[PDB]
Amino acid sequence: RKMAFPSGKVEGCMVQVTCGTTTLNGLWLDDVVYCPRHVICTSEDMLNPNYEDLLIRKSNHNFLVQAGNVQLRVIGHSMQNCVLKLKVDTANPKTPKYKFVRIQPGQTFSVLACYNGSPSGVYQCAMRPNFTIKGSFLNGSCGSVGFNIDYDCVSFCYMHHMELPTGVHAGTDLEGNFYGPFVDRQTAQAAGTDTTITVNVLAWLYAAVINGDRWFLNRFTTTLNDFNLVAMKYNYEPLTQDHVDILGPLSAQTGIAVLDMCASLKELLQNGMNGRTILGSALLEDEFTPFDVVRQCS
Amino acid sequence: FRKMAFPSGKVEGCMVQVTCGTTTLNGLWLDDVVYCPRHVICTSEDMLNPNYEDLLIRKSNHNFLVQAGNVQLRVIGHSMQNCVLKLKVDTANPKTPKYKFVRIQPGQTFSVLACYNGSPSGVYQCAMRPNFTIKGSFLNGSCGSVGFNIDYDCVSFCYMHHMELPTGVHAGTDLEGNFYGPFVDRQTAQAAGTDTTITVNVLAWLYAAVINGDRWFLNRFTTTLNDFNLVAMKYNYEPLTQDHVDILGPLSAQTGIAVLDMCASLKELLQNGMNGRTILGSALLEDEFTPFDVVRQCS
Repeated sequence: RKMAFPSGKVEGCMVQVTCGTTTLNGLWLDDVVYCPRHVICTSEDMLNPNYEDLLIRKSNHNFLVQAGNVQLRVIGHSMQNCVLKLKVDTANPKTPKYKFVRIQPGQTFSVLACYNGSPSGVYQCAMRPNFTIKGSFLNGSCGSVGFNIDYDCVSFCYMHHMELPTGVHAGTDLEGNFYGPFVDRQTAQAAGTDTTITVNVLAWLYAAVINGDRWFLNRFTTTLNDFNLVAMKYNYEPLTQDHVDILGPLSAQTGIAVLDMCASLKELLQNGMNGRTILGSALLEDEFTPFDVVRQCS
Repeated sequence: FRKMAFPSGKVEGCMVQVTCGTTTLNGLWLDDVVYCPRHVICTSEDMLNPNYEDLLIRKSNHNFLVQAGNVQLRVIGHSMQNCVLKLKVDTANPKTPKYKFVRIQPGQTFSVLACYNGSPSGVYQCAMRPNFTIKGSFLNGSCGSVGFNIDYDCVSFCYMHHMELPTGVHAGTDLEGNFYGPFVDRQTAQAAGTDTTITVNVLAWLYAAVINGDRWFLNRFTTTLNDFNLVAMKYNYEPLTQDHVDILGPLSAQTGIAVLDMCASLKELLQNGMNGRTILGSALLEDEFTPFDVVRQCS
């Protein structure tokens, strides 16, 4: 099952930001509120925004920040890439230990979907190789964040900006740099062709074996290069030696060598699932990392 | 569509640990009471056939170590309600949310905050199966973790974790300590009943498909409810109740597809099996999204 991190440390940081007719979510850490810079645009501005130009024309008073029922006064404002940083008169007393990280494609995070500064739901997402995420985000969700938690330190890695016409989602890191070749302009945008996260599919096949599902195994073995030739053919990402090492502990637990699991994956791509399921899925799942599997399989 | 858990913060602030002897499990601290599974009082020898009343008579307040983090909360009273121990403590939890204790029906979903030694580890959505088990991640140390729904800032607690069956599925109680299903808290051979498909949730998923414009399976037929239930059982689907029909009301109004017409559509899929065609990008029907889950994600 996908499992999210407990969200309380992030819930205490969510606020609402309004400018003009537009209300979205912001993240309140110490005395700064971070939010998507498109909060400043009208529906006409979004068609083609010169963001600086819109920004020079706003004052601190054009921003209304609400934390619960209490208003926070904006004393300053600046822009870092596609993120607005609103300095407020009150530091957040509930600020957790935190870091801003830019995540790698294939890594997972928890998303706290929020509307009007109020948390609604929590779920796991993976950063796709084409730098989109398959999330659940409706009107009003912009500025919701993604994060991982290590002990009590929250590593924020995503802030939500956009939904593409295909229904997938795009956003930035907390420095305001988009994942992927996207821009915060209301013009038609498509992602690059997506590919399957090979190391994650392998981690998930290990989870399946751990949970008793083993129909897909064989004694066929393969070399790493021969596996990658097939992976490339089927639009799977390359598997590196680093990935092989990362699968080590799962390989030890099941007694199935990484390259033997590669050989099983190769057969599944070439001759499909035969109307069978793995872990209840009719598809090969690639949104669990090795770390996500081992955290649940012990 | 994604399985989405509720934000867990309101429950995180209620999790404590409870130790009796060498056994540490999780407890739920609401106001000045901590709730936890009564088997915290058992030794390894007590578990094949525990006499819980006699084991508890032996215990005193001073035998229970309740800790919020590493901070001990003094126990000032203790009692047992069904399979739950209630420990009155000297401090009322300042983080107590508005809450209620509810007993859910099979098919209903809830979020689980899996915890170990009083420390929350992860959160995920669960459906109570018709056989009164849940599937999900509950490792050793998870007993006393709770399941809940949140409505308008009120936390409805519905599940407290107790056991893992030989098959790998999980069983537990409501917060009044009454088990869901035929299970008893003793280490005896216990088996889950045969499971079935949650019909009302499959119907909700079909409404979600229709909302999204995927509606090839809609037909011109209707059925009576009795006729549907008799057929559904031959396919290992649960029979529908009047309450199931009522909870489908909002989706039927939103789509204009009468509940009994959707039932006739589902009856056809079951009999004349979907020959290759998919629904919402899935060749299999989903049964773990409730009518409430669907309204939240579609609207």
